[PDB]
Amino acid sequence: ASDEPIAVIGLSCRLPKASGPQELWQLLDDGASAVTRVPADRETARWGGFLDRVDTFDAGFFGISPREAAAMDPQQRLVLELSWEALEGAGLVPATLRDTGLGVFVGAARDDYATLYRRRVDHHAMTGLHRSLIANRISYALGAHGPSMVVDTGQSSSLVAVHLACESLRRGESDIALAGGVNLNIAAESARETAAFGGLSPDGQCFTFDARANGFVRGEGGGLVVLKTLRRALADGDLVHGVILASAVNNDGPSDTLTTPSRRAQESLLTRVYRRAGVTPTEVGYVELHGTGTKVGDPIEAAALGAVLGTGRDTPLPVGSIKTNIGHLEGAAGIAGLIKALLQLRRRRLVPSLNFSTPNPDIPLDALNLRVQQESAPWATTLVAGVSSFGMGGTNCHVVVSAAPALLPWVVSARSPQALRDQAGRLAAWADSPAGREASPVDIGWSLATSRTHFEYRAVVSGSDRDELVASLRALASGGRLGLVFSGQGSQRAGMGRELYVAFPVFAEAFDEVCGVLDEVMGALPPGSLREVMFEVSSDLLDETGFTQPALFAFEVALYRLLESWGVAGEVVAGHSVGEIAAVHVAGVLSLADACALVAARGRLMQGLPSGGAMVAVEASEEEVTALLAGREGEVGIGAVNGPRSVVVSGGVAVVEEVAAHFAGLGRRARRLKVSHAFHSPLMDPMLEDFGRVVAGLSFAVPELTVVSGLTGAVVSADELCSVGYWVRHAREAVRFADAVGAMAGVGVGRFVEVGPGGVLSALVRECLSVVAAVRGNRAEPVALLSAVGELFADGYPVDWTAYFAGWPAARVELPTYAFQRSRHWLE
Amino acid sequence: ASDEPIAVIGLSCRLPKASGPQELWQLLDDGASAVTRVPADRETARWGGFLDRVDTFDAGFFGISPREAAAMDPQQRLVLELSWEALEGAGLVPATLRDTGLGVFVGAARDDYATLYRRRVDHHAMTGLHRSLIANRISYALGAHGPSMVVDTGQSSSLVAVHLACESLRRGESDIALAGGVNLNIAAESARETAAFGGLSPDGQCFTFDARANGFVRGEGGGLVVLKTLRRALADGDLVHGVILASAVNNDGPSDTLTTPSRRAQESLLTRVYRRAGVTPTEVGYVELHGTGTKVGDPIEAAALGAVLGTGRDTPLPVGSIKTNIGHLEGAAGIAGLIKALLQLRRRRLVPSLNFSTPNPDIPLDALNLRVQQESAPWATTLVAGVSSFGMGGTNCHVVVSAAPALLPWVVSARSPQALRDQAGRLAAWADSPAGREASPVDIGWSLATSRTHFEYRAVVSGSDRDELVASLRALASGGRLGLVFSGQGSQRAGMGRELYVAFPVFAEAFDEVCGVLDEVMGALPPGSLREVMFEVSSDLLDETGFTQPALFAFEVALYRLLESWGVAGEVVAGHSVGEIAAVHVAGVLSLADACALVAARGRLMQGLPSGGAMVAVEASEEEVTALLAGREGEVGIGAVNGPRSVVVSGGVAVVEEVAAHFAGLGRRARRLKVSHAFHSPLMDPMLEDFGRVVAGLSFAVPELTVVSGLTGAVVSADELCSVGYWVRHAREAVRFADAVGAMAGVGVGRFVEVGPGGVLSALVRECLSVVAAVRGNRAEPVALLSAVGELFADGYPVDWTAYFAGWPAARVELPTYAFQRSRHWLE
Repeated sequence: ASDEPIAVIGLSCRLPKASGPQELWQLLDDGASAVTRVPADRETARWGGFLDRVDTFDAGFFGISPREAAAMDPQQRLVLELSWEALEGAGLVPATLRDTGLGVFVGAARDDYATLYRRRVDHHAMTGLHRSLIANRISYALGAHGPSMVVDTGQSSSLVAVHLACESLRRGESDIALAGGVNLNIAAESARETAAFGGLSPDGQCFTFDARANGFVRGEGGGLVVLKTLRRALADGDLVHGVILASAVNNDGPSDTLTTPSRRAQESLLTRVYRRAGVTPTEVGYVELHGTGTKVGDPIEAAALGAVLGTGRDTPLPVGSIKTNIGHLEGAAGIAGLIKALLQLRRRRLVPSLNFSTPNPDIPLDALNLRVQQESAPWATTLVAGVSSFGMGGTNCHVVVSAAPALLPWVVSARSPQALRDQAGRLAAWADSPAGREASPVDIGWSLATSRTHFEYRAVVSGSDRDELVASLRALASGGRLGLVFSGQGSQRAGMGRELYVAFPVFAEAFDEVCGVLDEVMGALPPGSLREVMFEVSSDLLDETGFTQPALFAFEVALYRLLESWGVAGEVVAGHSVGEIAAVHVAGVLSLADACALVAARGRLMQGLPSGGAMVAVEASEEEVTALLAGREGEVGIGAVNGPRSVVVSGGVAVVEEVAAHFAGLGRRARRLKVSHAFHSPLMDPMLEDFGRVVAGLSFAVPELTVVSGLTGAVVSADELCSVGYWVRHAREAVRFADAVGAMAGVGVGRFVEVGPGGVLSALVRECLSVVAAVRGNRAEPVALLSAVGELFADGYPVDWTAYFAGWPAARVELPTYAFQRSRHWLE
Repeated sequence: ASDEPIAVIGLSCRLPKASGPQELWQLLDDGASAVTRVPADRETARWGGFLDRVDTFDAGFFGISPREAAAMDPQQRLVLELSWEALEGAGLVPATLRDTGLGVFVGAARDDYATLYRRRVDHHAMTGLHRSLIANRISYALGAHGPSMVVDTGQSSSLVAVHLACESLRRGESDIALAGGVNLNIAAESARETAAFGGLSPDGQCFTFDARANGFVRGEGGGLVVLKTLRRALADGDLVHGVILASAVNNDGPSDTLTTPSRRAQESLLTRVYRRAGVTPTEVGYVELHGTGTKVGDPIEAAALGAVLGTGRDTPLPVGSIKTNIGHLEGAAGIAGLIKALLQLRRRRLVPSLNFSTPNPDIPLDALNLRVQQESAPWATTLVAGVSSFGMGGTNCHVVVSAAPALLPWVVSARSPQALRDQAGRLAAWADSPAGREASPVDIGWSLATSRTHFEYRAVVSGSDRDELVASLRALASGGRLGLVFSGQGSQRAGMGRELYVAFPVFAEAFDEVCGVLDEVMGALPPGSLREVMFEVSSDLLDETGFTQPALFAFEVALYRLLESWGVAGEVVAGHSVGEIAAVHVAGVLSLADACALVAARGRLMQGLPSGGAMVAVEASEEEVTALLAGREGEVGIGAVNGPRSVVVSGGVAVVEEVAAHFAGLGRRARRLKVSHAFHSPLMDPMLEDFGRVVAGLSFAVPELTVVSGLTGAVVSADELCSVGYWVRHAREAVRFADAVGAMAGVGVGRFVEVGPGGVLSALVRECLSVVAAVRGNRAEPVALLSAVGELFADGYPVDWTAYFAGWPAARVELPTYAFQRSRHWLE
């Protein structure tokens, strides 16, 4: 190939009875005609290919007032919609193209709306009726800096637009390009001008190469193609719908009449563009004709293909013309013909050219070695197609296109609750649709995660198969700094992490590393596999603190590593009791070794204390509980200040029963806690000095995150945090959690996540004040976690869904485009 | 320079009070404003730059009916006129561009005429009101095959058109390009649309960079530039008006408003285009601004030039804006700005930007290092200029242009007598105009000869200086096969060829070669310099036949060589008597040597016969003169049958006097001839056998032309012509000239030229039947010859005027363009 071959990496279209590429394929393949009588709500030649309507547009989506929309050429409105759908089809998040060198090249040859406006003024009319802004408005909305132009070569406009885009890319003038065109038939005045010229079929059909050939039927619509160099496309890993090998445009020069096509100039166009691509008559599998069904122009076009691609070829060359389905879109005829060729190439199947029974007797199909495609066959030999588009004033263009070289979240977003619903519904319908079933739920989720703008109204549906996800969608259609609070003793439960281990590799890997180290530590000095204890439902070994502490630590670090791989990075950490060890380790204060030595030792040295220890949860202020226990310091103290009217009293089972009795006796909530010992009381004084010696043998570094102390109730700095005195005091004195929450809020935490099992700490954070428990109870752990990271994402946290799918080998696949909230905008 | 630098090899423009490049220079240099109130014959913002009119066009010139012209956008009409004037300005004969790859690229952003037509239908409206044909109609009229497109980028359209043309040329897509644009303000409806947007100055002036800046005043017009690669231009030897080093177009991307310009995107456009050209802030001598005189847009444009070309520069950068003279041409603003820059570059002088007194207080001219040109200075240091053009919808374009690296005939032609007059007058006025006086009469003639279509109504004016030629013009404003007949004895006159020898080198050179050989031949066997005898007025030596024959031969061959160098190539030749020797020699039958031996011998061998010989011209039929002389064969015969009632009787002076007496006695014309002897009579029998021996020693080849015999009266073939018998018989028997003329006509001669002095033979050709005597009498030989080759050219002979000027070192120079016969064409 002479010059950089160019990649079609996406496309959009509104055409008669074909609102998008999928519908277009349906129509062509079914051999269906979208030509109808003029709809009654249009004005009046009594036949045409019309859009279901041209009056509706989501002005708000594109930051346009209802008055500006009303003054705006529906062509300008449609090409905005097509621009957005072209980029989404290609998988490019349009915000990533802001301030880049994206080119916009549009064929537009008709200003009907300007005709209506002027046959009957505010500041809006200038921009709304000026043709230049069919391209310029796309460029302004995407903030693109590439060249932005409208080209008028009559009925060849939209393919010349593609050419200028290919050349722009080849020269490095633009790095990506939107190219195509638009033609909306909305004024009678333009219908009468083409009628009086004599060119319209009285039957309202393009009898392309058929002998009934007597003129064209009008059509309306628009198309765009997303263009990158083939090089840049492959490199960036883009879906390649086909590749433009060569484009050319010439003019008839000295035609018989100004408006007669010249066989000579067509041959010259064809000889050049194919030679430039290096494609012999035999390598071309199909040609998408101009084929308007005119008496003069059909034979001349047949002739020209017969001279250049007829001679030098065994089999006849299949030809056809989308004008037989949707009519002559004029300015946007060429991009119509190209988008068909592209669908044929991706599907690897041909489709009928309608209105063909008896060949034109001025077109020897046998001699010229052309047969008209009349059947929806498959396409034999890669595959290569030519597209022709000719303007009445002589300027001809041809393009040569080749074929290309456990629990899942689906994320959906929109600019509006009503859009989010419509968005959710459109994905559900498509997921169940055949075309949606040629894509895996894995590929779909990854594509939703990486290839779609995250608009300000967002939902995550979860599910294990297509049916569960679709059902979740149908149901849907009906910040600050991120703070982590690490769960302590009480938050533990039999099974802890089994469901997460089977589900997420990243949890499993880290849970192995943490258990491997702990099995060695506890194997040496036991209170030998921590994993078996944790994952077994038939075991109460966890309620014993020499297992409880290491278990909470193992679950919490594995969980934190899973959250971290999802881009849920804590900026501030705190922990209730043993919670603090996980918090401190993931803040990088202790190596895994030292962390495991520390938590195991703590667990064991406390385990080997006698019974006679108890704790009770009490609905009472710190001030009340100080008054009640003052003088009993040696037997009992405050174990935790968890809320402003929530403290845990800890010590002698005797004196703890008494305190439970008192507060119950005052008609207050008093819940006896299931613990082996009186944690954070004088009963811990025996193991302290032994604990001090273990922490003395550990290396404490400065943390990578802000740590808030459960001892201090405040941001704790490294000099204090990296001392032996701190950790012994931590083991002994009251967990000032409620104060820790205030200190976190004080420092700018706006979102709180409980890292650990259940929601004990999440409740206490609610009491003190966006709070989410990473793994709430009475549901599968994967469910309750995805649910939790789902709220974070909806609340506005930038969860990295891309990195949820590094596990699977997920591939980008095409999706439904944005569900525009269209409303009527028009003159009066 | 990065890519092929591009040569501006010509240009045209209609602008307010500037009907062409010369008038435009007048206006800018005089610091004059063409802004006026809306002319009364237009409709209604009450201010603008308007053309004297938009309603007049030479439809016939371009093969368009008055009804098609009436349906045609004046924009389509004006760009046709500009296309033709652009090519003529460049010196290209438009017929030479037929079937070539000439590109047409036009900025057009307004369809006013389509607005008028539709606010009030035949087949003509479609093509007449469709914008595409602003370009396509140029392509159809010139029969060009290059890409042909209209581009709409709003107020940057016409400069983007230039860009796309430069890129087209660089890629080899086109080999020459017409680029520019057009904007005609003819509907009130478009005036109201821009008015309501708020952008128009209430004073009707662009106060460009001045503090009165309050909006733009509208303008109308069009411009084109002729573009070749610099390589191809120099090679083909084309007038180079300037060279585009680099062009660029980008878009604002995310501007404040859709219609706010971005300083950023302007800087990026400027940094790129100059870097691509390699031109530092200091090498740019002048910048032609967009400079619309808007409050928002002036500072932003100033700013952008100050960042890229301000910093890195000693002297302030001169800026200006043609919008201060003619208003904002919008679509055609850019080609207006470029054509100014080009004139500044060729003239090597700057011109004022009008409407500047007090700098805008948002434009620090000192800081940005920009001064506004307010004076018509000269341009110091080659010279390099930038042009900016910005569209309201963001698409900006900039172009970097550098300065370039005795008797005469003036030929004039037109499609009409009335055009030929108008054409002749326009060249006269221009010849006397200062601009015409910077070109020599030599350069002018050569340019008229080589750089202008030869239309079907043609005149040649002759003269020795500018005054004589201009006078000839003012006076003007108030075929078949070509046959040559070579003069014989009688046609000779004292001075023969002196006037032609001094005038035309090609005559002189050949007359030397022929005289050199003859001086040797006659020097040996004299009857010694033939030139002295011929050129002397005080000599009757020529009336003696040993000089008469060689003299006629010398003059005739020199003359034939002069005619031949002018592309006046005989296809058929005949000669009266000695005439035949010249005819036969130039037909290549005899070498110069053998021809000179033959004619000298003939002259001498006849000279040495006695007196007693006479000839008389007689008004009588051959039949009458046969009856009168029958029986007197030995004393007298017919010397010539010259017409049907014109014979020459030859023999004894006695019997010749008798015959003169008889016919005079019958009241008939009888003119006694001045000859030494009775040529073509029995008195020649003595020298015959001696003549036969001379011709026997000569080499006769087959002729390169058809020869018709004065002996035979018929086409003579080589076997007869290349025999000794023929030439002796030729010396003896009657010159059957009248029959020779019939045989020439019979074989398809439609134009007859007497090669020799006077018009004796031309009269006899008139008698027998387009007849012209190459050198008629009683006038300077150069005059009577140029006069003669003038008629041939006017009658339709393809005289090679180019080859009249090989003598001088003539250079192509710019000329007035075609004097269009404009008439009113409009709707009702």
